[PDB]
Amino acid sequence: SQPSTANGGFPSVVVTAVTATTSISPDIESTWKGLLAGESGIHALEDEFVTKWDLAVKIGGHLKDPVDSHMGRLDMRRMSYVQRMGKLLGGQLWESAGSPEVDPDRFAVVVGTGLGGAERIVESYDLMNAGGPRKVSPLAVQMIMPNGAAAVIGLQLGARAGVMTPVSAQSSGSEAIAHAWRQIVMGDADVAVCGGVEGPIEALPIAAFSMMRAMSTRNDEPERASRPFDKDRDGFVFGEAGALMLIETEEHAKARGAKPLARLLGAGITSDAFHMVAPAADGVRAGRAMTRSLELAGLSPADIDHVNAHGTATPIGDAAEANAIRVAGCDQAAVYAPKSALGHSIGAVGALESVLTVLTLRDGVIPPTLNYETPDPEIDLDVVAGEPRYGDYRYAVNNSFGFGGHNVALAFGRY
Amino acid sequence: SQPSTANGGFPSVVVTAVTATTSISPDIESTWKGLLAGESGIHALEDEFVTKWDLAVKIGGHLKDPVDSHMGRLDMRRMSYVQRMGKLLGGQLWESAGSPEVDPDRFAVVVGTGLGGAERIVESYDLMNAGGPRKVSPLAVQMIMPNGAAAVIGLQLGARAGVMTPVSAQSSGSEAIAHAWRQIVMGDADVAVCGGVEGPIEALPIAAFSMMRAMSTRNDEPERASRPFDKDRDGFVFGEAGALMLIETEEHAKARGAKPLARLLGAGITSDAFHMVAPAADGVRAGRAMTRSLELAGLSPADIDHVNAHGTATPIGDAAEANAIRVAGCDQAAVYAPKSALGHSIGAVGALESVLTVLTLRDGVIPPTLNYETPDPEIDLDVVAGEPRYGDYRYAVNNSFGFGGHNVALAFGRY
Ligand SMILES: C=C/C(C)=C/[C@@]1(C)SC(=O)C(C)=C1O
Ligand SMILES: C=C/C(C)=C/[C@@]1(C)SC(=O)C(C)=C1O
Ligand code: NA
Ligand code: NA
Repeated sequence: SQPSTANGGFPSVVVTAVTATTSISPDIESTWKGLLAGESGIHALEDEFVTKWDLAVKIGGHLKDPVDSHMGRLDMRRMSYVQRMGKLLGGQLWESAGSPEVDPDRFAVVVGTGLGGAERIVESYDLMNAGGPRKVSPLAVQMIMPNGAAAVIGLQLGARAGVMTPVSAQSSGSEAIAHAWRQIVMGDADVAVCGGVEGPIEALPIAAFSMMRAMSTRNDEPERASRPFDKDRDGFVFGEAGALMLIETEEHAKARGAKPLARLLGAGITSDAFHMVAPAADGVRAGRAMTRSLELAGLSPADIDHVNAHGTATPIGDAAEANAIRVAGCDQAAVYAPKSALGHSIGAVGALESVLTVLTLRDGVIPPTLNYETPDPEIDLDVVAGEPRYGDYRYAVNNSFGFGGHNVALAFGRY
Repeated sequence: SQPSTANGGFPSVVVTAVTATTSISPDIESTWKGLLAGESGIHALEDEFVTKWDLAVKIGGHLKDPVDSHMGRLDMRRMSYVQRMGKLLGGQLWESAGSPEVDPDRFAVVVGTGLGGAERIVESYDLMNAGGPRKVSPLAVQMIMPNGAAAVIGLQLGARAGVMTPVSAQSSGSEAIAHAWRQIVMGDADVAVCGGVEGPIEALPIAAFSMMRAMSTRNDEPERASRPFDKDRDGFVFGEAGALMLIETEEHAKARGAKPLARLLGAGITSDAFHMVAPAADGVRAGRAMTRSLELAGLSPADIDHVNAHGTATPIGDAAEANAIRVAGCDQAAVYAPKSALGHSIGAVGALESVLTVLTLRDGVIPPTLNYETPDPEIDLDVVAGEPRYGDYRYAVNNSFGFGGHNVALAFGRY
């Protein structure tokens, strides 16, 4: 008979530390309290930047605390932005975990991003066009390579049981946590730092996503712009983030006196084969990723008390996801869509929302989905709105999807 | 007991089709005959950018048959180069496999690459700089994203059991195969297209890698520049390539009448935590990735008849790998270093070399390692040289390594 977490085929895996930098706060516990108070991280983009390009999109959430304010002259010259974010969060995470001494040979790193050190691609291009190949830095390739951020974290923390970077566009941060779990349950590590990092709001990324019509243009009320599952939604809002969690076998946590925040029970990864930038409208393959996470966790759909939705606020996006949740037997769960308050951090967002899912399970509370005012009859979901929803949440699925047709679901459990 | 392939704990997985494009030939079987004939793919760079840029490196192997001679206006417009390569190889592989009707819900794609459609990053940057945000194509994000090539193949072939892109620099192509094996043995798929694709030789990649002093500058004699394990090696040579293989459960292959070319028995992924762009001299973590693939295969070091070496021809890289092979107890195996003839295709290379490992087992022969004229006194390996070696190769390990400190070993068996 097939292994599951419930039957003990797989070892039990626990979340023991979380860290995240957001548009609300650099401290995850403060982001969480803010969220519960109904605060938004979204603001007006300031301004001559927007004028310089007359961008259609004039709103987004920058990190409350900029990464580079913790970065010295050397690191600014020698790392890409995602590498600086990764190093910053990795050490904060390790601190929060009590700086444990782990066996490096059983310690893995899995961190996704959407792109990597792309700014260094354009910088190096400009440098060579102007002064030739001798103007390109010896450090360019290590800064540009998309595995750069995971590699800096593995080097910083001493991980010798594998350093991996799955790229799946907007599902990359969840997919990293899926693979870290796989790597533990398969026996290749006992402990893993996992999550996602992403670059900051910039003009060429706004222009690229804007030109697809994917983004909100409700510029007059920035906090009201990201409206997942709401009838008047008009696309996603950028909101900067990066987020990492520490996961380990329950045995490993026990031996060092770490108190678990949640259980990571299982993970499902499927694909649509439908379109490169539109999700399958039927939500069938997306719902099967949820189902697969349950099969591995040893749960039934009826066991799911909460779904932390990808919910980007695009018209077709939220609709396909509503169909996915119905397909999964999960449409009676309380649904939260965090992008309403924190916006979209692309490669980091899945990791961020995984942390949020953990805090929901830990605290028995789901924050309100902001801007949810006019129910959409094609979205027949129990969307948490108005005030937080308190409850004895025992099991939860965090969904993430990505351009390319990527579907990731993570089954978490209260500890 | 933990599962292995040998004890029936993991389902049996076979390789049923292979495809590759190479500096020697567009056809893998032709490339193979070429290698056995002692042919090199490496030539003088004739791109007028060499003098346009006065590059320190003036050698490499372009693909014998350029990808874009198979591409029409439409494909030229909507795909980045690695996407065009993937579509090309994807269709070729499927046709070679006899265009099987498989279950799309049990069919996965795992294709690695080093960077993605980075030429559309610089294109879009230039466009926006010259004409504003509206000069950025609606297609740019999906072309740029490093998961683009895997997604194109998944959409092309109809894969709905997951589409993944592991990025680990020069080991990406091997890691992709490792993860596709994991997806089948964990029960998520019964069949998978896997491998790696990479961009062509261009001025900016030469500049970046040549500023690391990583590349050979033996410009007078292109075919003699790539010298893995040789005392006179002075770095690596670019040789373009892309390569995919079809793997499926032995049961799935039997059902459709597909004759296996080899068995894929096990995969090991570890990390050095030593340096971003240099391997740990001790070869200890690299050796452990070999050992791990053996554990999972159910093999011992004595069973390993052949090692397909990453063998870049850098001074410190070959030295580190020779330590790794010894650590793994595999130093009595017959060693091939294919980059001697085919050069380095970065994100595609581990997949190409996994294909060549499969063929070694199929045909019971290892091609000669070119340029091996003065064995490095400090490296004592049985490097195959001079003429191909006909031998009873039962089992083989393919090694790949990547900037970031990534170690991937694939354990293959004769069918
Ligand atoms: C295959 C296409 C998919 C998953 C598209 C989604 C819904 S995922 C995402 O973050 C955005 C912006 C979308 O549009
Ligand atoms: C951690 C660094 C490693 C593995 C570096 C290697 C050996 S891998 C590779 O492809 C090349 C060109 C190198 O120099
Ligand atoms: Na989510
Ligand atoms: Na190899």
